[PDB]
Amino acid sequence: ERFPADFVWGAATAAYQIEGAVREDGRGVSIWDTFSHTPGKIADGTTGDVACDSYHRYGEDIGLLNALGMNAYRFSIAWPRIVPLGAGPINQAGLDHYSRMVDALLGAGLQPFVTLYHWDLPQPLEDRLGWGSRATATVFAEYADIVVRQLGDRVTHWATLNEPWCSAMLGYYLGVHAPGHTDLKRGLEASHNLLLGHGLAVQAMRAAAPQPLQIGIVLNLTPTYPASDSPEDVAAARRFDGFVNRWFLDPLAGRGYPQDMLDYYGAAAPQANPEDLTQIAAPLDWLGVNYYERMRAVDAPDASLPQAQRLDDPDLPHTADREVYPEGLYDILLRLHNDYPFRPLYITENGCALHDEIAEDGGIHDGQRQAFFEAHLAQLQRALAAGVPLKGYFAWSLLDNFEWAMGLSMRYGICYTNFETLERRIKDSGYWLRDFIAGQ
Ligand SMILES: OC[C@H]1O[C@@H](O)[C@H](O)[C@@H](O)[C@@H]1O
Repeated sequence: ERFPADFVWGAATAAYQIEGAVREDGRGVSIWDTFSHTPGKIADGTTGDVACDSYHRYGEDIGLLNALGMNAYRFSIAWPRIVPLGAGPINQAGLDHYSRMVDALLGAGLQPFVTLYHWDLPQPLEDRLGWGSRATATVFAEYADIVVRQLGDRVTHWATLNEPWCSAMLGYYLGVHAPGHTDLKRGLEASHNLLLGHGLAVQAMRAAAPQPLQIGIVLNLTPTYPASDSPEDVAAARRFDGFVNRWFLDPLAGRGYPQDMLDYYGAAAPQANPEDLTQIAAPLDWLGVNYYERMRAVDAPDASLPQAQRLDDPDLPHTADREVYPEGLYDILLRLHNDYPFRPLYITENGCALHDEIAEDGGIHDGQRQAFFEAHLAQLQRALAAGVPLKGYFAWSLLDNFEWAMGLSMRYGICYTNFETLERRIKDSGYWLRDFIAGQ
């Protein structure tokens, strides 16, 4: 029934999804500025130019966090505000902005959990191949050093990357996210340079920090289940598990890349010399899990890689964009606890999108989202009872925002954002979380 007294309770955002102010105070161009301004890439014709205007309205965001009784806020720093050319001089005005924001959070009793990279690569670096180039890993580590030197007196909890599988595979192989390339080899090379950037940044951050830091990385993990026990379906489930989960977990754990996936990828696999793998496995203080969905896999040999397709279950609840499977959160946490070395663990994102509207009474009656949270929180209690060292939970998202290729049309907030007036309003699920946390 009861969570630990010192459990972290938060909500999460990312800079490009909320900030707006894309040209203000020296900000450079990111790959997502380029991509969202390319005709046809965003489903509803919107961009992040304004978004939630949180660059100016972060005080309102803090008011919401306080109204919800949270004790932490997960947000990202925009690399284009700090080093507008990607590699080059710093923009002190960008650092000063986040320094003021951090002081405002600490003044309100909210612990900042900062993500350094949440997908907004400076465009000048993409012009030089972006994550397809090892040089980008080096300059990412330089950016991490700069930020820690100025904010690390107040921020202890840092993550290097958010969801490298998305940046690599959606951005460079499937072409649905920025920068929008469609080449498997480039996607796998990007996955390696992301991991190398992470490892180089961890070392740089520890050397630059004015106090001991707690450094992690944030991964999306998808528990995978075969649709049947046939050799074909079990193999498809292992391939999908390797493609999303083990490709990242194993090198971070010091186990190299998974051999079964190297064999499957063949000539497309990156050249991973052992020096790189040692750097990638730099010791971490925590691991962040982003959990949304499971994969029930059936073999699909004529499909594209990894030749596994999803078998939908019409009996389970569905949101605006996903299938709901709360028990997968327990499963993946138990797997991490038993099979991998990372601890403690945080749930750095969990949430859902619905077709929310303001009702006649002025509230947002998002009962499915309340049920979503209740069901996932129950699974966390089960995981804690099994001994999983879980230390906090962050709802995605604090407020409705720019949901990447879906634009403003996919609402994940616990607070509703009116994108015309920029007013925020707490949804019923947000009041449920407030009252649940208060009872803890
Ligand atoms: O699609 C919902 C969320 O998915 C997570 O993978 C990303 O970190 C968020 O930025 C995104 O909004």
